[PDB]
Amino acid sequence: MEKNFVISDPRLPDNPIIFASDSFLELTEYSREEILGRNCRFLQGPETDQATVQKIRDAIRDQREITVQLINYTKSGKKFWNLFHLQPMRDQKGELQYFIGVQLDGEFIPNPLLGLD
Ligand SMILES: Cc1cc2nc3c(=O)[nH]c(=O)nc-3n(C[C@H](O)[C@H](O)[C@H](O)COP(=O)(O)O)c2cc1C
Repeated sequence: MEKNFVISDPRLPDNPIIFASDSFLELTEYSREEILGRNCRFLQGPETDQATVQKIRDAIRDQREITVQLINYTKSGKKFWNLFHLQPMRDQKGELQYFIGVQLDGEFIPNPLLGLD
């Protein structure tokens, strides 16, 4: 099955991407070489709701799983709705090791209802 995902290392400065799936690269139109080491906020742009970005920032702080829908942009500037699922990954001793972020492309939640959040 097709899997859009990236893995970040929160033990390195500003939670850089250390792995991006082929499907993620195809969705976003970026090369692997040009996004390794980036914070995944590079997918955001003007239309991205900063209230939703705050919800992600809080979930990362608390190391809790969250799903949000927000506007992201391809390399060529095409807007897409991203239903984004964040999962903390802990080592055998319960210490945070990675985050994995899974992206589903689509306006799953209609914008008019999303706006009631
Ligand atoms: C593993 C992982 C994957 C992420 N994937 C996305 C994404 O696909 N789209 C997006 O807008 N933000 C994504 N983010 C969120 C941003 O990297 C960042 O955490 C968010 O914008 C909140 O922090 P900031 O206020 O410092 O930007 C992801 C974060 C992590 C840790």
